[PDB]
Amino acid sequence: IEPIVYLSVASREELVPLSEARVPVLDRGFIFGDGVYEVVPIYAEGARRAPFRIAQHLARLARSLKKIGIADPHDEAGWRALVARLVDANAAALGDGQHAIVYIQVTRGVAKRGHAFPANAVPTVFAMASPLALPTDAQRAQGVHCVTAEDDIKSVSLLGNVLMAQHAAEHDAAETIQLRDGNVTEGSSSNVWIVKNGELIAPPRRYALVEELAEECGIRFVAREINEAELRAADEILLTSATKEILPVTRLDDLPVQGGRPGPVFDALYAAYQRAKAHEM
Amino acid sequence: IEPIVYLSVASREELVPLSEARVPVLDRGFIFGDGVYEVVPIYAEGARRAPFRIAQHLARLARSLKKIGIADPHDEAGWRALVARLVDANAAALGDGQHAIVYIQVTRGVAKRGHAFPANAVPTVFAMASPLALPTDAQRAQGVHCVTAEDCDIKSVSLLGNVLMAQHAAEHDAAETIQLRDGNVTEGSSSNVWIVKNGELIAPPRSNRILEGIRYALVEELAEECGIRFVAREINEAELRAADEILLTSATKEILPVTRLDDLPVQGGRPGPVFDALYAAYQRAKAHEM
Ligand SMILES: [Ca+2]
Repeated sequence: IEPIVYLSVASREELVPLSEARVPVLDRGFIFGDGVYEVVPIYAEGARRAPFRIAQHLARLARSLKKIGIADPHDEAGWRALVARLVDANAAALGDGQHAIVYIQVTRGVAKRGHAFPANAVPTVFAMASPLALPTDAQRAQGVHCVTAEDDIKSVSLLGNVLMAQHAAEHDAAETIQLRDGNVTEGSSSNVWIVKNGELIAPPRRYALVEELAEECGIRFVAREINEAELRAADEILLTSATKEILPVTRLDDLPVQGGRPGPVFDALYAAYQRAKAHEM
Repeated sequence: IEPIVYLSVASREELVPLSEARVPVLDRGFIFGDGVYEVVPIYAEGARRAPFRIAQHLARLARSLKKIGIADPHDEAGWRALVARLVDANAAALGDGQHAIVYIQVTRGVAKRGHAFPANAVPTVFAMASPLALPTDAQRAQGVHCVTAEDCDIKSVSLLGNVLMAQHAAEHDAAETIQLRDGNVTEGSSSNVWIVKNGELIAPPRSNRILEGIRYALVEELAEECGIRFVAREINEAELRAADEILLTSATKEILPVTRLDDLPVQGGRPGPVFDALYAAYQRAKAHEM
């Protein structure tokens, strides 16, 4: 019934029901958005559950922590055990055959409000395991609609992304593709790619699953600025994230992308994605 | 002894001791930095306490909420009342003559994690009243030291960038980091930056004149009372380093003179006449409201 979550505040840890998990009001994640997050997908085959790419996800988490000066509270083994206990404790909540997504957040901790790093704060850690519903077959068959709007760490200072996500909802679209000074940046909660003349293109920059899949398929990858015209004239437009896997974008601001049908680089990357998941299960 | 704070979560409200105030983990303030804040100075004449420019602080709070679509949980009177209950509840823990600063934070509330606005979340309100030590008579005589670094108009709690810049100042033994983007002055990590050049007061431009008037209202008022011309105009890095005076303002600092910059003196190293006048004007604004 109720989700069970993990919370560590002032070095005290507990797995508790969601309705009992609360953090002190002076936690810097709440006061300042001063924290980082990472996600790990957990794919289910009956009662067999297996994290996908947990090493690479945890390595990006350690990097985000260091980039903002926050003491990493666990080594890799400690993080994996924290994830395994959390997933175990939600076995009933989730149920057999149910994929999950694990969300991990670490903030600089609790102290008197002052912008600079406090001398003696201990990091807060929050994690939870939620049901994951992947995009449907129909969605992959039809593709998704994106809109555009004016726009290197996974921080929780996310107001910008919240606003662009709301913008996409208000426009009946799956995602807002952002443009800064005429060039593509990213989605509100996804990475954006285009295909042109058989070449996979992303904006200029490691966690790099999509590049690894492109390398596997023998698809050439270039990292360069993608301007608004090149976006609108793409052969294909793609979204990627832990929860979306890869989705084809077939409408962009009410105009069709190319023929308005998912293309072959999408197909190739999607199949290579699923083989990497089979490999791990 | 211990500060007493206001917390409203899922339509339940309380005044509780700081150490008893906790928010749900799925609050979007904690998960997404999805909220706004506003601070109100409370000045003390003995046991007498008075909020400074409460109407203007509360108008900015309301704008901040409207700007990012959070339903404002109070009209102005509701907010006024909330600030009074809170200050009154901390009278004893503050003590006589002790100035305070009220911090109000409003987030979009608690819900299942998803980026877009949740249908049923109700905004969370947190407020506290903390002792305020104004910059000393010394600090005003010596002036303060800023550094520069490489660097829009929402007062949000997505403040990681500001945190990093504040820490950069601390690491270089400086009171503030003055940010530059494209070679032009933006702002401090938690303060607004001004320069004086040939007796004219200059502030960086904002996105449009409306936002400039909201942001600069108090200093614009002080400058007018002093007969000091003010303009909102780009300050390039060389203009910043050649300034006659450099100034910081915020709710906690009031106005301060910057007399050193990246370890070099600002002119003589002495606070200057436009600072003196504005500071005096600031103090007459306080006295008047008190
Ligand atoms: Ca199928």
